[PDB]
Amino acid sequence: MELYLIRHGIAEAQKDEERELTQEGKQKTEKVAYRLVKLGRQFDLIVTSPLIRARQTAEILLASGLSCQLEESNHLAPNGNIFNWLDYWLKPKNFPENAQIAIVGHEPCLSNWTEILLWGEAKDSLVLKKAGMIGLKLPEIGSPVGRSQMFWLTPPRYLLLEH
Amino acid sequence: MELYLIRHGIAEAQIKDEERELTQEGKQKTEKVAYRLVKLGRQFDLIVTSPLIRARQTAEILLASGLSCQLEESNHLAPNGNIFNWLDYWLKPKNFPENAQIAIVGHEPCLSNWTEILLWGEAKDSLVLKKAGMIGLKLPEIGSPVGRSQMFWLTPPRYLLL
Ligand SMILES: [Cl-]
Ligand SMILES: [Cl-]
Repeated sequence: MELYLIRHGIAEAQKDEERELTQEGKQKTEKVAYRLVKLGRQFDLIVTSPLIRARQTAEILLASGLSCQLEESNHLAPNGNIFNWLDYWLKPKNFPENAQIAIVGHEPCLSNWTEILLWGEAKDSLVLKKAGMIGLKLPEIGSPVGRSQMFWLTPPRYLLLEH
Repeated sequence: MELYLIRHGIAEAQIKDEERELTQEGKQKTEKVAYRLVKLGRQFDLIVTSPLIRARQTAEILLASGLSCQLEESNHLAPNGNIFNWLDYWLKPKNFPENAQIAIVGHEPCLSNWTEILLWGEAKDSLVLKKAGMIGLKLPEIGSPVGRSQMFWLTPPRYLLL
């Protein structure tokens, strides 16, 4: 199956859990969603961290038509952990091989979860910008830990018509 | 500095496989990518390619697109080269500025594994790099880049289109 990891868009400065997306944050995120739809991308489901920042990013993705289903999961919060998400969320879901799922979260959570899925442990070697995305292919059978593959990693700027 | 690893474009199917050249669609696709890279304001101080025809033809298309003015080639980028010799006898010597942006045109799994070595210190075979696909890395201006670099971009040709 395909897992897409999207970092929330630019939010206001300084609880931080309530910081909302700023004007440029919404604009940039909208541009990303538009380009994705233009490319013909779609997600069966979008799962988001409960923090406002993420939820608002997820809403923009939905409004663009990228998906029609939304779910919030505490696993995606800054204090969540991939192992519980894998065993108590992903595995039970029993998604088909052709599934395309997007998760909207935070750093360094997303990059680390990615390194764990690719390498087997966090390494902090990936640069994931706000409204940026990572595309991974996870195995159907067995744990995806250290057995996944990355086919996409991009910041918002490289999704624009010119830069 | 920044490192841009580009796998060669589509070539003929399996004479000597080292002489296999790009296909009509391979040249086209690569041109689209090059032109796209231009619009994305991408500039390369130098384009270093593998001696094999597949790579060189892909590197020439990138050079022609105006992506760069210099085109050099090293055997280290050949299917049988090793990252460590390339780093000591090519990269280190060049002594590029911390603001340099170099493009490398090579083959798989060399490019993907070299990236993994630079990011994690060892190859893992976890990255998918398509032909004419590209990977963007950031190397620290201090110390060895082995297991100390950062990746900020990885995309296949299809996601580069509008
Ligand atoms: Cl960006
Ligand atoms: Cl492609």
